[PDB]
Amino acid sequence: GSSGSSGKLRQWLIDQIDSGKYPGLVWENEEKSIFRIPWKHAGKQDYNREEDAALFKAWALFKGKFREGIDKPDPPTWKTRLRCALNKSNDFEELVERSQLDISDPYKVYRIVPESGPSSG
Repeated sequence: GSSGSSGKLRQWLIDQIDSGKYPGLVWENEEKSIFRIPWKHAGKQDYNREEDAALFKAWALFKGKFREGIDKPDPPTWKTRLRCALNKSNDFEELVERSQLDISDPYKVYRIVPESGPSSG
């Protein structure tokens, strides 16, 4: 809020969804507990990367320090970094059950598991 003293994904990410700045990223519910992330794969080079890494870029720049313009950017690092954290986060649940990657617009659903929440069930 005031200053990014302690960086983190749990909140950071949530902030991105609530803000609704990036497309696809929307809260399936009002409680802002469950959301959906757009999972696509172009591969092309001429295609626009900025957008593809619109959210990923922020993640890194936020957590670490990426030199924009001087240091050569690498989507792999960003995607891998986040993609990995998403799963690494034990406070996150896999809603793949509802996830739809076989439709017009593919996306992966996830549930933010709290601390005082029932691990099992």
